[PDB]
Amino acid sequence: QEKRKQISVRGLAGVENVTELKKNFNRHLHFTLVKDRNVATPRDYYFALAHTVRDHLVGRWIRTQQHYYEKDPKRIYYLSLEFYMGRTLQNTMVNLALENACDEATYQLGLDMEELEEIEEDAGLGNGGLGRLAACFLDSMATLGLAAYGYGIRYEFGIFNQKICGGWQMEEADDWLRYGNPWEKARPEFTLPVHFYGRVEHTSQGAKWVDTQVVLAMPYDTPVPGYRNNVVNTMRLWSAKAPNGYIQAVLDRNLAENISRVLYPNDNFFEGKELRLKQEYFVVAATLQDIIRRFKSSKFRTNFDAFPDKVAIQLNDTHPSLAIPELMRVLVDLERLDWDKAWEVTVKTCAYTNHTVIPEALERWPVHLLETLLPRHLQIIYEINQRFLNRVAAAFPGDVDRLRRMSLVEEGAVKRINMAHLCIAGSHAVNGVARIHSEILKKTIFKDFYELEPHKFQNKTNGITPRRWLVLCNPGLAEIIAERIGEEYISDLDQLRKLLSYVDDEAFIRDVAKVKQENKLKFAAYLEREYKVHINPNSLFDVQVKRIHEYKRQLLNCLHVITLYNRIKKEPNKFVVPRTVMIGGKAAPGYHMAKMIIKLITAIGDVVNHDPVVGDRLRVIFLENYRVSLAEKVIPAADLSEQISTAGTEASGTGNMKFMLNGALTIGTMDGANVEMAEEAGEENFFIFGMRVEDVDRLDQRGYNAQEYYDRIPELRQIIEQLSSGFFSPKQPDLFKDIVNMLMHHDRFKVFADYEEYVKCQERVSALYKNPREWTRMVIRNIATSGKFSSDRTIAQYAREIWGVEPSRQRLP
Amino acid sequence: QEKRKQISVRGLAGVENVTELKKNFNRHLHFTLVKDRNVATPRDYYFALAHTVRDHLVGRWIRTQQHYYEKDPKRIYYLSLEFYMGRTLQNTMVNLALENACDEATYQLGLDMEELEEIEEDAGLGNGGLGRLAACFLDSMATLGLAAYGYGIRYEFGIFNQKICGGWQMEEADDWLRYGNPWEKARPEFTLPVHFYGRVEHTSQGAKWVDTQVVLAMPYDTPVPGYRNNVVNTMRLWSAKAPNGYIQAVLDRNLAENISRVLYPNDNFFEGKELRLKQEYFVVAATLQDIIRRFKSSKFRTNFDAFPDKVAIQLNDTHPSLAIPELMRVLVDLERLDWDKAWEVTVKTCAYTNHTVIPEALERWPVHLLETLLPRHLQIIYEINQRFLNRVAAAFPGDVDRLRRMSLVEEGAVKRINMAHLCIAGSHAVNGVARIHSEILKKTIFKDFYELEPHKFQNKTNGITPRRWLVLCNPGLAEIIAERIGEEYISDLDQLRKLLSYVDDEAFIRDVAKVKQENKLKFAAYLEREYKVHINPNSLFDVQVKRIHEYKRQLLNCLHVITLYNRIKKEPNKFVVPRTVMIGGKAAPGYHMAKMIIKLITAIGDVVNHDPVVGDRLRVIFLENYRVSLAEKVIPAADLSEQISTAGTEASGTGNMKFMLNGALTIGTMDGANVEMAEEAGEENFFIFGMRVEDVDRLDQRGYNAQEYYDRIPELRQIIEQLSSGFFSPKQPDLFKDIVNMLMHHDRFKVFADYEEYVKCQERVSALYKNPREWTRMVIRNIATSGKFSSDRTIAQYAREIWGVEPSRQRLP
Ligand SMILES: O=C1NC(=O)[C@@]2(N1)O[C@H](CO)[C@@H](O)[C@H](O)[C@H]2O
Ligand SMILES: O=C1NC(=O)[C@@]2(N1)O[C@H](CO)[C@@H](O)[C@H](O)[C@H]2O
Repeated sequence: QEKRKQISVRGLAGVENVTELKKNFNRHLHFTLVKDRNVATPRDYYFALAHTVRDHLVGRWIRTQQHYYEKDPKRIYYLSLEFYMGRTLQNTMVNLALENACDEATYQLGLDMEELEEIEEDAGLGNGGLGRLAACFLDSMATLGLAAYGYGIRYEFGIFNQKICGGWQMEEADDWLRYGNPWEKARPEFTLPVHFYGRVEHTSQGAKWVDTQVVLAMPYDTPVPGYRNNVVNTMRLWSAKAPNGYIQAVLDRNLAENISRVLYPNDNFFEGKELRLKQEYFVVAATLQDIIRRFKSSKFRTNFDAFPDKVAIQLNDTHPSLAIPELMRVLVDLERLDWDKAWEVTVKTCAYTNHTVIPEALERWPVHLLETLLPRHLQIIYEINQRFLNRVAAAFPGDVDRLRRMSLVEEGAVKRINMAHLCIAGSHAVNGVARIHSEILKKTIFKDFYELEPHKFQNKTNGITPRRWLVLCNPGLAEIIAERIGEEYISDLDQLRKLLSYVDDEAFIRDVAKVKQENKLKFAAYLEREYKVHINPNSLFDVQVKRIHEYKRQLLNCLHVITLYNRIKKEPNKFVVPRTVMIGGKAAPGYHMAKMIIKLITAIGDVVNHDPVVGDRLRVIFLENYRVSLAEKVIPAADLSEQISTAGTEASGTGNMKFMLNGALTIGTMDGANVEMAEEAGEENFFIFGMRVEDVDRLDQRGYNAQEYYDRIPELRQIIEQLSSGFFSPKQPDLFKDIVNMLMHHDRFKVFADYEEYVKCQERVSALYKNPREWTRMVIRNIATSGKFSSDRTIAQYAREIWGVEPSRQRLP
Repeated sequence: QEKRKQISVRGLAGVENVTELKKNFNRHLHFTLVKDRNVATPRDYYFALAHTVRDHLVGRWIRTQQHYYEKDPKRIYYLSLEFYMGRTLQNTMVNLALENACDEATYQLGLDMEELEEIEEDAGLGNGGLGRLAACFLDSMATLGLAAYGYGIRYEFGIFNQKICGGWQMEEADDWLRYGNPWEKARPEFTLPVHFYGRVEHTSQGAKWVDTQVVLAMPYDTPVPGYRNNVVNTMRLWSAKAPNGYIQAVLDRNLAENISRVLYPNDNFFEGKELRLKQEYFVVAATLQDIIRRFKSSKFRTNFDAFPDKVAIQLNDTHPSLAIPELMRVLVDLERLDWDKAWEVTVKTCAYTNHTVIPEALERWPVHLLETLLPRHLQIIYEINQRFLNRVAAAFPGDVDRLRRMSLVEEGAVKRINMAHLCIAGSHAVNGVARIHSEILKKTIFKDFYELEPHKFQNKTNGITPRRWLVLCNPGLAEIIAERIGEEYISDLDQLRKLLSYVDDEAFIRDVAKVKQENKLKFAAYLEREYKVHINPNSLFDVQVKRIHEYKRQLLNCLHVITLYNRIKKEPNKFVVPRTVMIGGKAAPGYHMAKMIIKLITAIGDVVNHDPVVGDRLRVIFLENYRVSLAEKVIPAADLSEQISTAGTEASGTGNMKFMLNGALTIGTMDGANVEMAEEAGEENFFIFGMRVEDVDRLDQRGYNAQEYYDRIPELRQIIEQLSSGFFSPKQPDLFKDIVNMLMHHDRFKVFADYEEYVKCQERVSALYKNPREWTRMVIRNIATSGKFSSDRTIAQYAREIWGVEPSRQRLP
């Protein structure tokens, strides 16, 4: 209670507030939960607290939304098929300044608030970085006072819960709604219809989309609180409902209700299932009906010319790209605008954000599927394509191959629509998510488009919210910073640059170190308690946590780990800096190599963790079920952050920024936002290694030959021979033959090309770690220059450079 | 507001209570609903009222349940696959004495409480009489202070909503949960597992049921308030949940969740679907786990001998009959009791109520299905059968045909288990639901069983609650009665016999008549408003409302209606008492003849209602979507109650009692509880006609020949010739050929045999109706002798004669 008390960033425990909070906790326990103190469990107490905390959002939510309707500012509609929100109780209390008051109120009731917070399920409606970016963006938009609306789908099952059984991943449905969600509000009264299939009738009123099947879209609205500004915006997620022999017809309502059943668990990989396309159109269609209704009730041919002055649609990836043709369908077929005026409006309303580089991560839907499911949309896409290729032909006359490359329609045995090209043609702005990625979009990936319309192309380096990713998850660090520079940095993170004044301050050096040690102790206690794994608290915590994907190269980290193990065995008496290497992350079901990688991590640990010569000098653990609530516990405890993707493959990364803000040093390639992070802190304060993008390209030009590296590096050959001969799988000697085959003959990500410099860089890490004072001084140089990586900076640049609206920190009454 | 005010039976509007109710309405509107007075609709105001009213049930619910756990009285478990509860807001306010206070509170807020009550959806978890009996029984059990628990299944879809399209029934899913159910409380924490399929392993610990598939049973608990006694019991309904490639496995969770999806819409007809058997075992299995847990936490080999002293299981029909073998399975396989002691306990715990006569309404499950789905239960049933047939053989030595007739196992191409015989063997009491039906169970249907164990056989004449079926639905009548004899009759209905003192009281005669006229005006306004049908308010309202079934003979009512029409056309100048004949009721989907009957009613109206000679002297309407909330509006408005089943087919009826309590006179056969109703009022005050059961049997003995009636009755022949030649279906002349064929050659219910006496009796009705004073005096003789038909009388006799517990009207603090 004592540290919680002491933490001034957690606010005040005013005596009347504490009294009111207690009263309301007991009121909810009785009237809402219908429980009594003799039978109540810790889960019942968590719900009573959550309902109490929620009541504090209500007046601000109704007043904020009423303010927008009165004032009529331009509205921002952020459309996304993922929102990885995490848990909400602590975030709500931080943003409303209720944390110490609730801590005191619950303490007076005989309860431990932190134990109650652990009952909450993450809302895990996203796969990883992109879903988590959308959640940091809704927080930043509310903190910056924008009239912003996140729109998505309410999946009944989010990303699966990962169990590890016999060292392998197993997927279990994440039934996050089992005990209810006290944060959302069902809005059945605002249910709207969404159409599928059918056919187009061309008459004298234009086209008519008829004979469709209807699925209803019921919205659930969740409040999104800004940081101490009394703004509460809304996330509206749509849930699928069947329209309004006999038994079997009732049971068959499940087919339409299956649209919102489960998140597709792919990360940087397009799976073209019809059910996903349905999910996409379902979000787009219901969402554009709200946009159009709100526009018509706003101010006021008069109306649609001003539509782009009052609406921005922000497409998160191409997942909601059908908003481009759906808006044209509504404006032309239903509102009766002429095509040209409708297209003018559509392009000024929409903007697209791209988050990938790999060709197989782009959405390319078969024309036959679009024809069957959304026949009027395919007509509209072909017309969009003919007018855009007419502009290409007039700008670059006679360049026939440019027409083929830029077309929305891709040739082949199955013709497809390239949804990225559709977004570029229909948006006034296109952006990537880190300077290197935005630049490669202009130079290579979409170079023809950039040449046609260079003003469309922008950069918006990603960021993370310093509320969840510093005040909530690492209050100790938040408090020692506040002790020196006040609290303003929480909503103005560039003020962390003031911490460079303390690089030679003995107390500050002391306290940064003390906070990291406390977080390592809290993490080790969580691991012993919840998963019964024991880790050495006096070891360097070396952490690689992110989805499992060949491009992120968890395998390169495996090679390093086995190198440390083999070096210890060769020279057992030689001192080495003790390490706890932790790797965690989910594999898409169906991505075989990623599943084998998880099994290799566990298998390495099975040998390494039981070798008496190694003892506690080296431990390798796989962290099960990596997810936002676990990132909040392990990132603050980390010493080394592994950001080792092959140069050119991580479009930005965001876990890299989380670690930098939480006092870890980074070992990484010049990839994604790592380049900007190293620029901000100074490259001498980062452990950059390996090929740069120019090097990777040179290797591709002459041909990547993994055998050359195997032949020239004895230590590498040793590990490959261990893997192949069954040293890490004695009961099934050929278990890892597929990983070896890939590494030796088909590695698109050049794991062996960075092995030598990776292992050398790791040694430099270890050498600095032996000097605690200078390790900590380099940490202070990182925390103090992490300010650019606030999502408030990123959202302020979307507002000013894309949406045309000015962000504000002015408090609402 | 004025009559509402004046109605003293509606309680007091205390000034502080009105103030508190208003405060709490606004609090719920803001914090619970997240609405504000500018956007709030009548639906939002209904929910704010419902949440306010619900808060008044909470303390009594927690205190009542705590009282049982402390005091440890014998607990009554009433198991039923149907609970036709209807709407709850008004019932809750009546039982808690909040009706005038809420009426005043809402009136001060500018709202009309009666309009808000109309927003509520009936909870229509039952088909008709049997489901509605279970709901009147839960009310009576709470009013009599019993520690009773109703246990059922929470169907997502209850009985379908009936639309009439082109004069035919159409079924629509009744999505009663769309806007939520504010009355229930989800209890996910108390979810339990239910097993299916698998196989039995016989070991040295006895049998072991292994390799099963699990479906979870999540309970939802709904409060059940007694009448002004502060008792609030619980209805617990179980909801199916799946246990704890990849996408398809998540979607396939729907298969297990389909167990609680929809009510089978059959009335007096067994459909042997596997999914229904699953529904049955799901209720039984989860329910017996609660019973056993509660017993073990109660008092205290010691334990199970006292099990029948602390538990009663009441089986509503054979639908939960699997409780007999499930209890033996739990006691023998899991608790390790020996078979004999377990059977002793099981028979003293269980009791069965039978509600049907027709052979096809009895449950007979294929042994192959039971073998596949519930292999240990089939083993147990065969053992139960062998020991029971050993008792039969020792009691009646050498009677081999008795063994075949009484066996639980029925022979044939498909062998089946007769669930009624299983209940009789495993229960200490068996009862029918009206004296004539209980007697036929002993004399014919289960005569061998009665001869073996005569002490098991009982009678429990059905009843209805006078709360919903008099105070709620007909406050005007409730008030004129209270004016004379106080309010005690509401929970002691035999006090209505005091009203026989007023058969010659001019004011009372005047006011009974005035109340009926007001109800007819309210009903006619509802019909004009909601369905846009116009009825003549100065006509005799002749009402037949009940499920559509050949045995209930809506067709006999059709023949009468056409007879009136044909008699008018023959002698147009002759005065006749104007009538509005209304028939309503649902047909099971799939029951062809019942669907054709609905179409014949509409078709008759299509001719009759547009004939200028008839004008407003005769109108015939089909009332769409007959359901508990509609019965509460039309029964109080009725003048004549049609209860015309063939003698011997309606086991009791309950709509007959509703009409008697609400001031209608009855035209009926000596069938079911009609016989007891006529006994109570005096046969001179009832319009009894037709064959008695002895007559029906004599006709069966010589052979029913419908042609004889056609040949001897000119007026009947005329109608049959109209039907056959297309007079009621000119565009499709042969439309009713199937109804004619059945009537003429395959009528199991002898419609033509009662035609002549039915039409004569109807004329006697009409003659009395021409003398308003003497019609009303005969109504007073009916209302005043309706007291035996209170469900409190019926439940007091179950408590004393079957459950061994004493009912009480003592108030809880
Ligand atoms: O498909 C993707 N999943 C991601 O996490 C991703 N693209 O988007 C993120 C948010 O822009 C990026 O930071 C990450 O580099 C990229 O892989
Ligand atoms: O299967 C049935 N449905 C009914 O309504 C029924 N049996 O049960 C009721 C309740 O006991 C009876 O009143 C009714 O006569 C009988 O048909």
